[PDB]
Formats: sequence, structure tokens, C-alpha cells
Amino acid sequence: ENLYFQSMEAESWSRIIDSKFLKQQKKDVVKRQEVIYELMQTEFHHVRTLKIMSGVYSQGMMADLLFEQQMVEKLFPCLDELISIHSQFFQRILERKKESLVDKNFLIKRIGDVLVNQFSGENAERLKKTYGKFCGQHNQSVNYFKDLYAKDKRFQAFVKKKMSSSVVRRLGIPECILLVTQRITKYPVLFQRILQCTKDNEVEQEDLAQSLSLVKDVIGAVDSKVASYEKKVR
Repeated sequence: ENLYFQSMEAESWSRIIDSKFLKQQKKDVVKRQEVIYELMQTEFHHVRTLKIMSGVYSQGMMADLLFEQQMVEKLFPCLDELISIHSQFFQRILERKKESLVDKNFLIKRIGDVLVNQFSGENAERLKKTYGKFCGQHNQSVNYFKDLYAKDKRFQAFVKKKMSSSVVRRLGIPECILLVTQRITKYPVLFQRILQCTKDNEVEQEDLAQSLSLVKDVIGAVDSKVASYEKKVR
């Protein structure tokens, strides 16, 4: 789905965190809705970061500097895939908000099934391969970027032009790569905060516990892949 539409759905969600409707629910509900918000908002930022990497930097290198498709895969491996995964994950979350209206005021009573789906079966396998690759090529790409900046004056001009743009916050390529690398390790924390906020709901508590166990398996797999890559690079 479209990024502006995604941002409007996010901005809409956040209006309800500030609302009097929410602030006048029970403390445990306010806290639970506040943590589920955090998961959504940070997933939106992740998707935004990825699409800036792709639409601004990656597309710009090919269009302006005549980089090949392969030189860009060196800097940003599996970027198209990541964008697909996280936009879709982000959609599922919004789709859940849309069916959680009350009596425009909503209250997410159930998000565990969405998380379990995302981190099991072939979705989990896609994340493992995707991040294992991105997180493995991680340090080579940052060095490759820094190598290019110091050497190629045309890339140097390109980067300064981009950082000045209103589109990129002041997101440098190194920062982008670093943010994307971290992301997968954020989920256990966000998921576990939702779980400990969830009271008197058995289905949800079970699914959240499951998703938390599941995302740790993915992280493990990614860490094995990264370790092996680095050993091979030497």
C-alpha cells in the first residue's frame, strides 16, 4: 500500500492516544493500547526508512550516477523484499484497527494472531533469509559507502545534495543501514510489553507468548547467518 495513505492511517491512530476517550479508560487498558500504538508507529518509521533508502538513495544512484542493479544490491541487499514484508505486516496491523471500532474510537483487544502469523511458517523463513543477508552484508556496505564518499567526487556531490533534501530527514546511508539492522531486535521488547499489559484474556496471552518465542528463533537464525558470513569474509 501507499506510503502517504500509510502515514495518514498512522497519524489517525496517534490522534486517539492523545484523546479523552482513551485517557478515560482503565489504567491497564490505556497502557496496553499505548504499547500497541508504539509497535505500529515504529513499524511505520521502519517502512518509511526502507522506502527512503529505495526511492531516494537507491533509485538515485541508478538514475543519476549510473550504478548497476548489482552495485545497489551490494549497498542495500534484499531491500525490495524488506519493503514488501514490512508494508504487508504494517497493513495487517491497520486491518486489525479497522475491525476494532467501539459502539472515531477504537480499542485493539486482539493483536497476537497478527504477530504469530508474521513470525511463523514461510513468513518467518523469509525474514531469516532477508535479514541474515542484510545484517551480514551490513558492515561491508557502510564501509563501501564511506569508501565511495572519500574517493568518488560525483558520489560525494550526490550524497550532499540528498542529505539537504526535505525528503530525507538528515538520514545518511550509514544511519539507514544501522536502523534497518537493529529493527528485528526491537520486536521482542515491544511484544513482551504488550504481553505484560494483557490481563484476563487467555487466547491473546497465549499468542503473545508464542510470538515472543517465535521472534527469538528468527533472531537466533539471523545471528548464525551473520556469524558465518563474517567468518567467510575472513
